Amino acid sequence: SPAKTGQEYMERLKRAKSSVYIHGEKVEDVTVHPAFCNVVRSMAALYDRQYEKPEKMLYRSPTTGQLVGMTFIQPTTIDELIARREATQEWARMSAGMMGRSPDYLNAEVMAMGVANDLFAEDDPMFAENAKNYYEYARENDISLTHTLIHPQMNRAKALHEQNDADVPLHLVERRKDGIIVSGIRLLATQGGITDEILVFPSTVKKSTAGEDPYALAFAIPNNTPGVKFICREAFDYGRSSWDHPLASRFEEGDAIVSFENVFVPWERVFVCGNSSICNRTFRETNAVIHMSHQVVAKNIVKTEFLLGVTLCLIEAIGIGEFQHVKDKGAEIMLVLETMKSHLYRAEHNAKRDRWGTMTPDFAALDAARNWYPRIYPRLSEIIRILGASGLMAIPTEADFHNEEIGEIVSRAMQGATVDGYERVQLFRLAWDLTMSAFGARQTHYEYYFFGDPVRMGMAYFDGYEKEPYKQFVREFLRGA
Amino acid sequence: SPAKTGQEYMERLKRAKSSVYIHGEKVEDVTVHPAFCNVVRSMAALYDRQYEKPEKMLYRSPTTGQLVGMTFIQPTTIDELIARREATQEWARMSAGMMGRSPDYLNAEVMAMGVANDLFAEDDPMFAENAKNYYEYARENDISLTHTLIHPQMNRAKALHEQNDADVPLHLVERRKDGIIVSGIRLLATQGGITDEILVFPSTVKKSTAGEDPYALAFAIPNNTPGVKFICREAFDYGRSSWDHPLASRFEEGDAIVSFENVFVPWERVFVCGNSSICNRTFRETNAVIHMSHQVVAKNIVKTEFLLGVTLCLIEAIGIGEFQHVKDKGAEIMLVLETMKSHLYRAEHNAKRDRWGTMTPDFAALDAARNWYPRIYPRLSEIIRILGASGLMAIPTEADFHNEEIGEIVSRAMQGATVDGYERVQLFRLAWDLTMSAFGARQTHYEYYFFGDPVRMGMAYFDGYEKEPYKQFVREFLRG
Amino acid sequence: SPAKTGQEYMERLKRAKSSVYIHGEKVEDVTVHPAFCNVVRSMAALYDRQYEKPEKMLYRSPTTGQLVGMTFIQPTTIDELIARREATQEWARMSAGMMGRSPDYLNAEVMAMGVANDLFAEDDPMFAENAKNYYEYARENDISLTHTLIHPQMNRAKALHEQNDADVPLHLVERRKDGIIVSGIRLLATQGGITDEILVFPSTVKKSTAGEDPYALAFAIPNNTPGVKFICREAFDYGRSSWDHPLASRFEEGDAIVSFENVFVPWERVFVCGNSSICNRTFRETNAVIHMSHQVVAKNIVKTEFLLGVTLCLIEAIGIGEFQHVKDKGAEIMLVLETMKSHLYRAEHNAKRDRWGTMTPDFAALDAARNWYPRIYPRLSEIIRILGASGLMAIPTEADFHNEEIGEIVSRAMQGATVDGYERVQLFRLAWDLTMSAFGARQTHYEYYFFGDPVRMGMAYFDGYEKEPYKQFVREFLRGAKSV
Amino acid sequence: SPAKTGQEYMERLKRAKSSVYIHGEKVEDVTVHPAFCNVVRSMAALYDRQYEKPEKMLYRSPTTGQLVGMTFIQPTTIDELIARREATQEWARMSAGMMGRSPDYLNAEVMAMGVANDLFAEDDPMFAENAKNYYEYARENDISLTHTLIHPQMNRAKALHEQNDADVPLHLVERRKDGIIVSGIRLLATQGGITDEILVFPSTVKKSTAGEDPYALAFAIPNNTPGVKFICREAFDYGRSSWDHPLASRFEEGDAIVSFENVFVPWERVFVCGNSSICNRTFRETNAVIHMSHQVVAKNIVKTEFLLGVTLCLIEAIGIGEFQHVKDKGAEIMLVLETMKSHLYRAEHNAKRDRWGTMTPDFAALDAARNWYPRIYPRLSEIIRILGASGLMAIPTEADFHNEEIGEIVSRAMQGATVDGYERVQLFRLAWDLTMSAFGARQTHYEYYFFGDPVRMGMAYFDGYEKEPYKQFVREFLRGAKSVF
Repeated sequence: SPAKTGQEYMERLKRAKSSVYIHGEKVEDVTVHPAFCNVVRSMAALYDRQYEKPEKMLYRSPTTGQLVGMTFIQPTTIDELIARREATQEWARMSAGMMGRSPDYLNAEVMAMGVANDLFAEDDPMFAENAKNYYEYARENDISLTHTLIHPQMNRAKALHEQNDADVPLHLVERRKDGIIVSGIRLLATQGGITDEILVFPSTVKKSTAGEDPYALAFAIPNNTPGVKFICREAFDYGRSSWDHPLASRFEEGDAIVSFENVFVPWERVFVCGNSSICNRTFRETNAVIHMSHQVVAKNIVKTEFLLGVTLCLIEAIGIGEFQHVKDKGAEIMLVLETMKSHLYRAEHNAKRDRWGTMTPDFAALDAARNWYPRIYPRLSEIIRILGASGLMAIPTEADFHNEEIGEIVSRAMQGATVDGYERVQLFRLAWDLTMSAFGARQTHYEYYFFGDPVRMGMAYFDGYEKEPYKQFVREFLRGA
Repeated sequence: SPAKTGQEYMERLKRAKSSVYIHGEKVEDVTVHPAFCNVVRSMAALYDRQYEKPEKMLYRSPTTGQLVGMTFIQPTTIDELIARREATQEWARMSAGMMGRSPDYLNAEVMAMGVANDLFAEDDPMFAENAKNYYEYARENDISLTHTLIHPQMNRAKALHEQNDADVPLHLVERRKDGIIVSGIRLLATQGGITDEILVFPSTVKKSTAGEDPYALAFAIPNNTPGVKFICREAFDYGRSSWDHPLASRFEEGDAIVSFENVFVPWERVFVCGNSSICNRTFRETNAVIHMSHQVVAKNIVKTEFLLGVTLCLIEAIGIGEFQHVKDKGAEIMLVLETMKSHLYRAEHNAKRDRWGTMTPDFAALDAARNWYPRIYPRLSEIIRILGASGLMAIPTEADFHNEEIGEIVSRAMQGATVDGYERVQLFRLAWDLTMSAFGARQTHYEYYFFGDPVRMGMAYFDGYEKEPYKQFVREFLRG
Repeated sequence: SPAKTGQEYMERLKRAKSSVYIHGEKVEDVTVHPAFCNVVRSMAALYDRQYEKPEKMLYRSPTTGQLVGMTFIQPTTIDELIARREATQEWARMSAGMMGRSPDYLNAEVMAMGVANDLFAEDDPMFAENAKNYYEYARENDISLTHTLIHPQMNRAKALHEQNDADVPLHLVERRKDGIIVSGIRLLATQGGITDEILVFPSTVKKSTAGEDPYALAFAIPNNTPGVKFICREAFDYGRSSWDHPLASRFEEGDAIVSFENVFVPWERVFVCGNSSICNRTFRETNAVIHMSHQVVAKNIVKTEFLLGVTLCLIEAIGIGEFQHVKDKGAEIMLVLETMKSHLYRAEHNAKRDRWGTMTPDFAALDAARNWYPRIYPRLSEIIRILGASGLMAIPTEADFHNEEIGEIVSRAMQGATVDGYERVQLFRLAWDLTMSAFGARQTHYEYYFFGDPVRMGMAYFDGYEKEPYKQFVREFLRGAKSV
Repeated sequence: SPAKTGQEYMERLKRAKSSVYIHGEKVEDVTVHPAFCNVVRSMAALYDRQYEKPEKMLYRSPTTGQLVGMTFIQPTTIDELIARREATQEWARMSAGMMGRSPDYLNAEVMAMGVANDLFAEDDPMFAENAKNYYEYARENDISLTHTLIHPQMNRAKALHEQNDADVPLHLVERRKDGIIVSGIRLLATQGGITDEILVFPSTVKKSTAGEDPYALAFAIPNNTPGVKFICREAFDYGRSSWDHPLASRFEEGDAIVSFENVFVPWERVFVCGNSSICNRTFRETNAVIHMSHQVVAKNIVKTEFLLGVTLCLIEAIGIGEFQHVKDKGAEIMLVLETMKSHLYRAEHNAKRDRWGTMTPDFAALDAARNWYPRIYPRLSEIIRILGASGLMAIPTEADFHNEEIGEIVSRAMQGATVDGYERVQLFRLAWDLTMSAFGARQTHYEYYFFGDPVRMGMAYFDGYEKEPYKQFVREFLRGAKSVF
């Protein structure tokens, strides 16, 4: 079976030896370096879950007949579509919705563009073939992927070609028989260099013009390709136990600058080569934004369930369940959860087959969800913070509980209404790690910016909305005077 | 009886002569008095639509075989449930979502109580039979209804029995062989005195204690019952044309104080008689809150499409649609629309049969919707006001355009980007009447307080929510 | 004595006979037409108050030495500046802060430009002289004024000269020996044609470009100037009693479209003639925006005192004063009140003399206040609406209480915790007329858009802020921790 | 000269040897432990500033005639009140407004209660004398103080005496000839065990009823009193350079649980002994909330000036200054700064003497300021987060710049519009440490909760407001339209 286990996943990262830098040093082994080993372990547990629950987490490849990841499926019926989502939710439950690049996110993108690959043939028929071959290769080899969609804009008032240093952003250096050469920088590769391969693709939102053709690239390459380096930001896993830092010590995915010094990309791994127009249409005409949104909305639901659980546990632990303002705050989170569930229900049950036979979720539902959820997420976090109150700062370590001189003092001190001190501090430390640690604050920031800047997403949502019917309804009504 | 036409509807009001008071005088005929005649004509037109499209607006009564209003249906399949909703939306589109008491709101309530009537039998088996017969009576005679759910709380820090005047709220005076006698006051009867009959029911939200048993009433009577008076608030229809006041001169429903002086109610029209515990459960255990929420969310969607339309039209007319803050304001309203359409989709397609055979909408979805939309409606209103800006105050009358001295001046002056002066003032008048007239401000207030105070609704929403799964998920996570 | 009484004020409007149109008809006499008569009587009452409280509302003219209106003063001391504001607040209290064009608002504008008129000499020295002459004329004859700053922007995605009809907005037609000819349209003359004269002036925010020179006018004319018509939007005084409509039947100021068909403006009435650059700087370099803002903040404080009053009264009548959400809403309004008073306190007591010797309020305070208050005002309105709840829709009329069949029923029905039926409906009717009548909704819209669009006002506020100090502070702090 | 230098301050802490625990172990020396050494140097530097700028930061003691700290002053004129505030702002500027328990906050409380001590005589006349004595002692020895006002609320829906464990909150155990015994816990000692003494006082907002008399204590004791332990929450200074963590590695003040095992307090250190009613009035009737509020608002202004500065630097660096949404977000911060400055101005210039002769700021201004700013602070933080966007996550370390293999790649990669890579990542790291580090989020959470829960503060503000005048105004207006039927 080509679908991989946790240890097969770790063994492939170890043998890859990608050029990865953190805290001023080259990383010898990502599987054991303190900044990465925990999140690698968490990913490994996802691959183990596929084998624990094969009937739900695997399916038969239409090309090879072997058991491959469910999250790669091309759904052709609403049942297959729901099945894909249930697999996404199983992993999302394991990571409390904290992972932005669990394999299922990229698996959806790669499938969509494999299957709906025709756009690419406008440039050359080979790029369309490459897309299909790439998806099959990814699925049949259980590749783990991230992407990078973000250029170093330096001056946002201006286009990439106008910057002081126009060569900083990733661009095409030349074309050859056997492939292409690229140089420059991409930003925010989440799980950069603890994945097998990386998709370099255009932005979801930021629409690029004719002068930016040298920057308009889509391709996928091994993380360890010669001349690629992953320069990680500072780790937010400070090496603590998962009682003390219950999230940061399990799900800290890293964000990385990606450098390309003179990187050779073989032709077979290229999808778009120096074409603003095709780039600008890639997410839309492959339907990839739809399947990517499906996964995200499903994951957001699991995550909202978790924040809700924390909120409710906090409420009970401190005995504040009877105040009106507390109940309304609880009601805010509950409404968000039901809203997201309602969009997902419509997305799946109102799905229709596209011209490639893919059962395609109703995007009117998912597009609203993905535009709304980021805007409201900071308030969900603000709610946990406000309810926890001064108790969020009363967070001694586990070690403080086991100390001979103070263990009892601390136990009695940190007592709640309905809980002993040890269980209460554990609970509050989870609320804290979710909202006020560097890991938690980053979760808020990441949800808000997940598919791009809400300011731009809002402009694009308005412009893409079918607005004529609503005018016609109002114009008829005025005519009847 | 044949389902009603518009003429039949107006004929019954005329013949009933309810005691109705407005602006300090008794009303002789509600069908011609200037405060009501326009809204009566809008109501009439809904009944006319029922006969123009019988396949969509009527169905065969399961008891008599006759065509009766679709919005009375007891849906037994998903398709019948969608069919009821489409009829509600036909009517809602004709009134741009403005009507709080189009018949379909109450028709849902009365169906739900008539079919799921067993609750009432806890006090006496006759009261459950009364609910069933009342449903059949309403459907087979195409009764138009409103209700009244709100007591005069005077001091809100206290229960009704503790007020300085304990007898002001409507309460039971005595019991008799043939019926009961009631006295006192109910508030906020929307369309009070332009309906055939009125439901007197408990609140949806506010819970009552043992000491408030004398106030715990559920019954239905004709509007013209002896001893019943409707004392109406000031009209927000100032008698202007429908170019000037395009909403207020068509859909001003009225809100009335209802007075009962020693009113006789026959036993056959009583559902709950002096029982807090039953009253507290009436909206939930009949499933009436669910079916009523179905109607409201469907109507809210039509309403939001209307607000969206107005907003977009303003944007085009003024030429502001390339500014990013304007686009984002447009986007706010669209997200609301898709949010409510998604809840409605889930409500209908995830519906299940209840013990009584009724295909019941998914209330997890409708409960969220009906709690959320009131909260967010003020913002939709605020968006129209902000976009319209100074242009909302440049609203000369139709007659100004007709005036020989100034007609041409005004036309040239009130020009827009993509519209003539006349068409532009008409559009801004619609935006104005929707948000800044007495009519429009009322629309915003009415949506906010529709099923009750959001403060109390939020508390009830929290307490009613199935919370255990979520806490268990986090506790499993903490365990390992 | 040249300061006017209420009757003198009314008799001037009657004898002036401006061309005023409302509800499809020419108005014969604004002082008795139903749409204007109440507000005219309210304005009359302000002029009467002058003479009832002369030691507070009048002062000796520096040029004639006779008693003139205090809100004309050019303050040269902090005392005289406070005195002006107390005068503003006397009138604001009589109107519950509801009037946008009480005479004091425009009186401050005309004073500031009369005194700091040197900008105008950039175009032509006579224009500076005119401004000074106009100020003295307005003060010495107690002229009541409004203004209009608003062009008919048809397509806001373009400039006035790029519109499909470029001749709709008010523009210069030609220049003659004795004056100028102007044609076109201006919007939003609040109190249009129930004042003696009108100021036609540039926007306080909207900047104009080279191509909009022909539209860049500043002048003052009598409201009855031949070729001038005031076309009023429909009145929001529907002729009710002040028990029923306590505000709309007293303070409905009107907003007029102003038409000019080949209107002649004498040169002595001109301040700016077809000059975008000078228009763009008119409010700033004259300090007019500062004195106008002083008047506005003082009036906004009065208005907030009233809203607070109404809110508290509602809370006690209904008996909800013990709910925490209710108390927090009360606290919001209180904080707004204290914020505005703080800004006024700093504005006055940190005033400094300008190069003309006018004691000039500290604009850092007033500018923040005038940017903030509009943005927060909708919420003050929302709070009254929310606390009032269902009771706001239970508004029978006075005539319902006086009807013999239903009077008693209504009285008993409408009781509150601490007030009887008649008192309760009267209070709720004031809350209603303040926030949910056409009058009330307009008040919310008027505050929000008072000095212009908050979107533009915020861009100007940011651009005009002295930002450099705060960058240097941060940059020094970073310089500490640098490596080499 | 009794005012202390930085090294006198560090020496005094080192010799006191309080019982302080963090990360599961007893701290030997708070001057050198990695969790405190940075903040201790930051406090030391405030005490050195005192001596660098004596004319502004010191004054002549009214009792001894020697030079003592200005923030202790009992102001008798508007000038002395302004001078106190300028000293507060000198220290606030060194800390970018980030320190919640710089000595000046406490010094204002202790002065207020020393001078306006009459309330305490209601229980026992010695307690009023003690408060006066305590003020002079703290001033004359330049005592650095913090306080704890928070009880372990376990079940917040119930009073302290109805808790599952009524003995957990700090309470009177017995009274003696010579003093009192207290046992139990207090919850949020900021700078616990890096000060000389701690004030144990009632809440500013939370009322206590009878039944909570055993819990209504006011006293001051040395941090090293036998039976007292400070149990610190985990450090948010993770031992990085001040280029990487520019705020967390200078101003991490620490929050401490304060434990008392049958601790002896001598009578001379007691101000309130088991009296709810007097505790409930302690902050008002001494005017201490006024002078504390003065300090906080002045500090809040310095802090807003710094957030503004960060916001504007970010906008220039990234080149986003011409977008309207960005300019409005700038304007939000400017309005807050002007609002706070206006309140402060009114507070000082409209100050009036109290019955003890202290020039007392106008509390109408300061009470609004202190209720409002906590509510608006999270928005200021969200603006920095929003504007910084993806750049906030592009934060390589200083050591990444200094690596030979990647240093130049990172410099080119992280350029801004108007700044090079190194200067840019430094700026964004300040923005990050201000809003999105453990340090940053704490700042936002501390500002919000500073003088108590806004929900309770808002109730108290409404209840305390002089409401009748506004009702009379409205009623007179209504009276005008009354029919005589």
